[PDB]
Amino acid sequence: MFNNEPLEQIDKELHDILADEEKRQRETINLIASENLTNGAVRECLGNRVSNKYSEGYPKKRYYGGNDFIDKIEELCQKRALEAFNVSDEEWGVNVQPLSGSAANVQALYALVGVKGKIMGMHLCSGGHLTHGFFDEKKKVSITSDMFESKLYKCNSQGYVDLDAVREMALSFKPKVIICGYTSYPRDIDYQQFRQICDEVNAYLFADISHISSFVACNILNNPFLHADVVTTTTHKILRGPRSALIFFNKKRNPGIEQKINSAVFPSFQGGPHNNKIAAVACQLKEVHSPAFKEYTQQVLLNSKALAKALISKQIDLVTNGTDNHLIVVDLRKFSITGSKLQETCNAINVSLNKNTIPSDVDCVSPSGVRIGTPAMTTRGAKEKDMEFIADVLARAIKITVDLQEQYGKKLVDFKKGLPGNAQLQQLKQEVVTWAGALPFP
Amino acid sequence: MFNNEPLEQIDKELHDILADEEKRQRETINLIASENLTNGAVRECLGNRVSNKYSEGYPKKRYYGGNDFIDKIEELCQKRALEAFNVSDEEWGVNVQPLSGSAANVQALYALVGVKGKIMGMHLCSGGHLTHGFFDEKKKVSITSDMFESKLYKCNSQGYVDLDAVREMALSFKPKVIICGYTSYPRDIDYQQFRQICDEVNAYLFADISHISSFVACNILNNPFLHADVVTTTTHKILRGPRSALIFFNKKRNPGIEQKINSAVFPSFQGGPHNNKIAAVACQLKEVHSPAFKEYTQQVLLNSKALAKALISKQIDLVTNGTDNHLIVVDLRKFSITGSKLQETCNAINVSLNKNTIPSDVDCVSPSGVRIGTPAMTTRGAKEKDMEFIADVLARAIKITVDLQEQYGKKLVDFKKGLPGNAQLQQLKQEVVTWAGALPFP
Ligand SMILES: Cc1[nH]nc2c1[C@](c1cc(F)cc(N3CCC(CCC(=O)O)CC3)c1)(C(C)C)C(C#N)=C(N)O2
Ligand SMILES: Cc1[nH]nc2c1[C@](c1cc(F)cc(N3CCC(CCC(=O)O)CC3)c1)(C(C)C)C(C#N)=C(N)O2
Ligand SMILES: Cc1ncc(COP(=O)(O)O)c(CNCC(=O)O)c1O
Ligand SMILES: Cc1ncc(COP(=O)(O)O)c(CNCC(=O)O)c1O
Ligand SMILES: [Cl-]
Repeated sequence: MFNNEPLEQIDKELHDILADEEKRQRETINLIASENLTNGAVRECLGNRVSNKYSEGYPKKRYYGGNDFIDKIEELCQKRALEAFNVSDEEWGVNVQPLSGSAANVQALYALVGVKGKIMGMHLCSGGHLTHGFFDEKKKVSITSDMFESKLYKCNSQGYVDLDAVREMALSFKPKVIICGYTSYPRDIDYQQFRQICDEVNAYLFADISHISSFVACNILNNPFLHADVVTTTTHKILRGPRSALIFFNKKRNPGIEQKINSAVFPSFQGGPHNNKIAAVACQLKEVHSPAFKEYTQQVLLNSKALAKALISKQIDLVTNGTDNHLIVVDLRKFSITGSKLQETCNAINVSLNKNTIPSDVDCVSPSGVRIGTPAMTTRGAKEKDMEFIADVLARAIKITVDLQEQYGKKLVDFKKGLPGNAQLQQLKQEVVTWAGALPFP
Repeated sequence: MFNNEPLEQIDKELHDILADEEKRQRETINLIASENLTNGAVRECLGNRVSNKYSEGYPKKRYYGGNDFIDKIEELCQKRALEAFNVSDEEWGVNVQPLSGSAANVQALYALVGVKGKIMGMHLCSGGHLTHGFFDEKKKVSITSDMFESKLYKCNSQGYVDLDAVREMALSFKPKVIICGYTSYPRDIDYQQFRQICDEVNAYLFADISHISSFVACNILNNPFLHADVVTTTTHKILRGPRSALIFFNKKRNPGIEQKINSAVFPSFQGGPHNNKIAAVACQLKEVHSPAFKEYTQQVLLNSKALAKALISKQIDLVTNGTDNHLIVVDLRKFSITGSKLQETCNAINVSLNKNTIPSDVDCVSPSGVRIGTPAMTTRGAKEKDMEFIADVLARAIKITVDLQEQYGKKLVDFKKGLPGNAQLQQLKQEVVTWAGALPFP
């Protein structure tokens, strides 16, 4: 008693929008630092009937039976996850059930400190995530600032984490957890100095490595696993998995953390896991551990350095004047345009990026930069020499944005009226589409 | 720079477990009340490249651009959801971003009451969900009992909601929310009498209709939308959608609820939505509104009534002695076997069901029943006539479970040793497989 007609027939309306979406992804220079493109195998897992199964609890200790094949999948994912990040299953544990990055972090934090517990994280405006305690005078914006007592540390006026301030804060504030690893931080993290600070005050070290997961995995950047009690990571960004998350916990530094984290995920916060996700995460974690994927990750950094260099060559300023990873933050103050305006301009030429705060921005209202990253375009096959063209297109959008602002004014709603029909944008869009539409597409 | 070899090639190990899972689904009598089988269209959406896109925020008010086609999908889903549940988009709103039922409920509750807020729900042992405030003497098991102050109301000795007890509790406890709609409740709900008690104390009315959603949509059961301030539902049980959830909120009764709920979902709790889910939910919410799906739903009730009847004909006792919906709870006290033992026995014959508490069970340690339901098998094409066979197989499993307990004793570890090799189980397994394997399978 069901309709098994294909998507095209069953729902032509939805199917057109999805074919349109696919064409827009195919014809876009995607510079969203947090985005990537999943291969066919990962997407086959996500559409697999394994998502029909309710399997609350953990492998073996399920509430229901009929979960023998689901237990192998979930155990195969855990194993492949510990292998990928070069950790011993005797020393480290992993929970593979969190539905996404934000859930993973709220659950893990709750395990460690509970309700009313004290946490420290980087401010959102300085490159921290919402789930690192974000609030503002007017509201406890994140649940992590409300169900916990959070305090927030800032980067210095050059974009770097200020460890002297972290200590000043940790000593007086006395948190049970300090969060490092960030959403728009263009440099590597000194986890050892974090570990040193946490020991001093008795707090846990929480490393959220969602943006830099592949680099840690492939030993191209510092290893938080040497110093951290907990590591969380999304699986959908540079790692190139599905939309999901992983929580890692250091059993040796903290026996009985295994039970706190697993119970926090279920039954404290979640119900039934999403086994299609777990299958998909398994499939990608095998690719992660090949030598092929290390080649890819290295290309991400090569492309990002080259992109950094070419933008500097065209006199564009970058936060910290460079990058040690996949992402760059462009400081747009010298052109007197906001990041929102350039985001719209770039949207009109099929260039995907996001507006992003810089150290000088007091508020998160009207951010003065944009963030770009290379994982997506590196997946689509761009090499070092391709970065001069992206740098060229970005330079040309900044110039056009400046022209349009002069003509139409500095109000965002007035600015946008200039965008449609603009001859240079149409020319530039066309140039973007021709280069983008040609690149390999999974 | 990626590997596009198909799943079989890329990962043969995983592909075999998944093909084994599919074989086990096809050769199982699935009586899990909360499970169903998604069609090919829903599973095409789930594997769509739309999950590559980060689209934090809500349609139009997005944080990034490039979200034109994602905005159409998310607006199409919202529209189709309001249509399906016969609500006016002027009077009701819907959030389509919650990743699953439990997330949906924690976010909705938080919107309404905040941290430390007071809530009331059905106890887990009496058929409530974990996210309805479940705790026990030893621990606050759900975050809903910890981040909130919860109190729990029990059903009476016959398994009915005791409204006189809800008022006894609501008047002294003074909660800000009262939760109704349940996980293993075999009867319909008097929402009007709940709306009467909530008005009396000034609490909100929260209806979690995850298990009975299709009935509510098709006007086969009472309509909580006439009385409730908030309605939540999962999309993957009787509704037959993907794994996701919907939060509905009553603008008319509570202006300013819209912002509270949307802000609770993001950015309080979640990050980026999962657009493959949203697409899939859209795809199914179209099927839901057809007269065909109302036929399916009606059949679920016909099968459940017939199943109830046939088990009573074989002298098996049901909690409340019957059912008004898709599910039955079987009381196993007269056979002196636990639900856990019958769940193992049934797993051995490819019968999927779960252990479930009954009113007499003081604790959750030894549940004295099993819960069964018909949506899955009704999807696979079973009619009223076929329920005698299911009832026969379940009676035969109960008998075998009684035999095995006599021989090996009442310890579960001992009981299980009797299971492998048992001739009648192998015989009954084979009967189940032969009938199950034949049935239509999406
Ligand atoms: C959307 C989002 N999520 N997490 C982020 C962001 C980032 C961001 C950029 C931006 F321009 C604005 C914002 N917000 C501004 C304040 C918002 C508060 C909304 C509310 O009060 O409900 C929360 C999101 C957040 C980008 C990576 C997209 C950000 C920055 N800068 C940082 N650090 O992290
Ligand atoms: C697994 C689960 N989730 N939500 C449920 C259940 C049900 C359930 C059945 C059952 F036999 C046991 C349980 N639990 C017993 C207590 C458990 C506490 C675990 C902990 O201490 O962390 C949580 C799950 C929960 C079934 C529908 C499967 C249940 C019942 N009875 C009710 N009412 O709702
Ligand atoms: C450090 C960090 N942690 C957690 C998350 C949450 O992921 P979910 O969206 O899966 O909840 C993000 C995503 N940040 C968005 C971006 O950088 O574009 C992140 O950057
Ligand atoms: C009434 C109710 N609400 C919320 C949920 C949570 O759904 P997720 O598993 O998607 O978090 C359930 C799960 N029902 C479990 C069962 O009956 O088998 C439920 O029964
Ligand atoms: Cl999914």
